[PDB]
Amino acid sequence: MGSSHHHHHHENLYFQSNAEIADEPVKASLLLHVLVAHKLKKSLDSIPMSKTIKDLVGGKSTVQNEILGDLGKEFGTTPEKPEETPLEELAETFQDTFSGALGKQSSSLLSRLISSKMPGGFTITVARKYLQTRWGLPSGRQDGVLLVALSNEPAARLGSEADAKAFLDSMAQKYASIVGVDL
Repeated sequence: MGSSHHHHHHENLYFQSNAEIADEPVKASLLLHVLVAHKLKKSLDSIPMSKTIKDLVGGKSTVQNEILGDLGKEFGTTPEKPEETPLEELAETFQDTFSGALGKQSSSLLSRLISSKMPGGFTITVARKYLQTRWGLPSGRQDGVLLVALSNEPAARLGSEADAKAFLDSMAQKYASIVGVDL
């Protein structure tokens, strides 16, 4: 529009509404999902919560016995008959005692992605160096994005690991679809 224009007879009130994501911690509904998915080399899109540890592996006795100890490290304990409790109900039991932040397995398995199929030139320290300004993510939300990064595990999606920092821009949205937040 031209300078010193009349701006028409139109008018409006000052300012407008705004919103931001809550600082709510991670839920066991995501941590349980990734710890089983990564053990079965499956994605969260192929792990139905409506099933059990014994039904997910097809009744295999070994993996069923390994997963029985994998949640005990990440939740400090496990409920009764967990190998007969589906993940859609087990997660509802795990959040009753979860610390709201990653366990020792779901924080150490994150660096294995960087050596499983990822290229070279990038690190896990520079992957968590910033998120509260790259996407505005609050401190309680950043702990769930790395869980979804471990379940994505691309076999080939980057020609250089210097571009893997731009790959974290996707993961922020992958997690938002799970909790229903906006970006």
